[PDB]
Amino acid sequence: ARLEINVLKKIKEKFLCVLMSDAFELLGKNTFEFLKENNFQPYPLPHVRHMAYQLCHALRFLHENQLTHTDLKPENILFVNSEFETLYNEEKSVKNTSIRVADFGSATFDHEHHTTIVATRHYRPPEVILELGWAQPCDVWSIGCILFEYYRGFTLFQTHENREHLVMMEKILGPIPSHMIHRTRKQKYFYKGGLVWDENSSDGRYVKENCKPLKSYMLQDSLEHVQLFDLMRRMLEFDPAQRITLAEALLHPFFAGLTPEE
Repeated sequence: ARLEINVLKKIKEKFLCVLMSDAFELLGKNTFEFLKENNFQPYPLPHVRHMAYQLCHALRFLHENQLTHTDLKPENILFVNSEFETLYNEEKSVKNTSIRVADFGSATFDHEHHTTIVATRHYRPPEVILELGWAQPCDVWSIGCILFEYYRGFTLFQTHENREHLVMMEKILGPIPSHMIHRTRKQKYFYKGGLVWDENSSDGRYVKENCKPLKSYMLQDSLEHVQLFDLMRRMLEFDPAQRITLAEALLHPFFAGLTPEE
C-alpha cells in the first residue's frame, strides 16, 4: 500500500514537508518528544508563533492542491534540528524552531474515497465524530488543538470516547450548533438537543474539574496572547463551513510578532 509514495511524488512536483529522496532525510526530535523530554512545559509564545506560521503555510499548500493530511498531531511535526539551550529559572528551549510536516500515509485527495473516521482521536474534529463528512477543514481543527498543546504543554481533548469528547468540546468552546445536531445520524448522543451525559461519572468528574472555557487557558494578558486565542478559537469553530481556512489564518494579526527571518 505505497499509494503513499504516489502522494509524495505528486507533492514533490508542486514545501515544508518531509518528502522522498527515493525513506528520506533524518531530522531532529518531533514536537511531542521535545515536550515529553521537557516535562510537558509549554513552548514559549514566539516559538509557538513561528511553528504556527510554518504549519499554516505547509498545509495551505496541500489544501490548495486538492489534498487533506488527516493525521496532523505533534508527533508528525518534526524540528529540523531539535538541539536545545537549557536555561534555569530548568526549562529547555529549541535552538532552531523551524519544522517540517511528516507522514502523508493518510493524505486524501478531493476526488478519492473518504473514510468515515480519520485523524487521531485528540485531533479529530466534530464533523468526523458526528459523521457530517470532512475535507480540508479537518486539518485546521487539528492545527488548533496542536497550537493549544504547544502553548499549554498538555492535550486540549485528553479523551478516549466520542461522547466525552463532544462534552469536552461544549465545555471548552460552547454548545454545538443546533443545525449540526439536526444533521447528524449519531442521535444516540443527544436528547432534545442536549448531550446525554452523567456528570457524576468518573469521566464526568474529570471534565468538571479539568475542562473550562478556552479563554481561561490564557497564561498572560498581553495582546499577542489574546490574538493567539482569537486565532485558536477560529480554528476550533464547530462548523467546518464556517471554520477559518489556512489562507485566512495567515492574514491574522497574531503573525505581526514574527521576525522577518521567521
